[PDB]
Amino acid sequence: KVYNSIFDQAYEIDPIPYFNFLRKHDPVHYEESIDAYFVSKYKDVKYILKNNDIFNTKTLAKRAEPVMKDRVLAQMSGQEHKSKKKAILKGMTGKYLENLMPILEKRTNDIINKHIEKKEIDIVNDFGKVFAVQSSMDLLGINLENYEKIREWHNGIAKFITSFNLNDEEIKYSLECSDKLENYLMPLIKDRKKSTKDDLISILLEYKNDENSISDTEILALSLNVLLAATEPVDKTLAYLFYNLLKNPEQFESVKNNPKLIKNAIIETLRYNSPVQLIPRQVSKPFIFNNTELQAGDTVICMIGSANRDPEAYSNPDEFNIHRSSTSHSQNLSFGTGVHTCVGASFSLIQLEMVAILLLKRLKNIKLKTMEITEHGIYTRGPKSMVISFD
Ligand code: HEM
Ligand SMILES: OB(O)c1cccnc1
Repeated sequence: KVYNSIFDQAYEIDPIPYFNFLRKHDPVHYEESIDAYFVSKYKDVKYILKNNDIFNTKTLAKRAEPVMKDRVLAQMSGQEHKSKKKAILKGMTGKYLENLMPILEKRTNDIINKHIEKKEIDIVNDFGKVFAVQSSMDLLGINLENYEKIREWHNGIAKFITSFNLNDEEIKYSLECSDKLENYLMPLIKDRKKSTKDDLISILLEYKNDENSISDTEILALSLNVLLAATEPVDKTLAYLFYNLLKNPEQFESVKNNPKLIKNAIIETLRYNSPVQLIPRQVSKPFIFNNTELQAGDTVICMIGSANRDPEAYSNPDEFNIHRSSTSHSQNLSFGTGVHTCVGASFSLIQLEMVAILLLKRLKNIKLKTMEITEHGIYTRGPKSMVISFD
């Protein structure tokens, strides 16, 4: 009946033509291979995410608990979700943020110093993948001894969450990584207990819910939740930001002339090349969009990239333009919206600005070497490589 499918080979290569087709001709599009409906329009994605009662987060456990061990923040609700989300935010705000940012500057400059004499650096593989995990470990309070293994294990677990129809051999690997990371972090939670340091794991340890703490297995799951979430989108967004700016030399010069424009450049990057592309929800009762009927138990999948390029929300939506301002403009859905909006949104914007400013400061006369990127992933999406040269 329908011949355009999310799982066509062409979609992962370039999904933009699919975004346009779906929004125009099938805004709630069924994919029988995973028995879910893909939602492409800004208005319907926002509606879904803003109504936690009709579209709930119970679709996560199946795609999480296997590798997470215990409950994840997204599966919580009520006063529990609010208070535990507030606890996590504490680890990237206030005094914790004042202490962390100088350390993230050290991580950034240490990486830069490793590549400066080669006169070129891969924003994805040389900087992004390394900085992202190290920053997430500093946020949690994990010493950087084993950042290599932590990277490997993180990849294996993320693969289980960001993939559809994994084969049995790929599943057992993701779990092995899940077991290894647990074996590593569990004794570290016990020590952070003996002598509490000023990090996120210590926050989770001292958290009181009616004078009742959370079991160490819940701390492990929440710590893993932060580790996976905070790492994945960093290398992607940094690569997209410098690539889009260098593909628009005039806007690159505007950022160099007004450093304050970098925040807007990051926001436009997140809209244009959304690193988190899909958000699933479970339908809790009969419902209808346009004339597509959904039943209790069905699965909807919000297409963040498509929504952020909806011409009903943005004028010239498929063009990168850091000068957007205010329907010709709307709030993008890169961090989601509603109850489960990204707890790390403010930190991410601050973290990403600090990194971009330092790269612009220390790498002079930046030139693009990767003239054409190849992007991979449909759940989380980024460039394979993004190499720049400098003096
Ligand atoms: C560019 C960076 C990031 C992007 C684009 C991003 C994107 C998102 C999105 C779209 C959601 C909504 C998920 C949903 O509704 O199911 C979300 C939620 C979440 N993100 Fe992020 N995120 C980023 C960085 C971070 C960081 C740095 C952290 C932690 C340090 C983090 C932790 C979380 C958590 C815990 C949630 C769940 C919130 C809840 O359920 O209440 N994210 N993120
Ligand atoms: O819900 B997610 O897939 C997610 C991924 C990366 C960062 N934050 C959230």
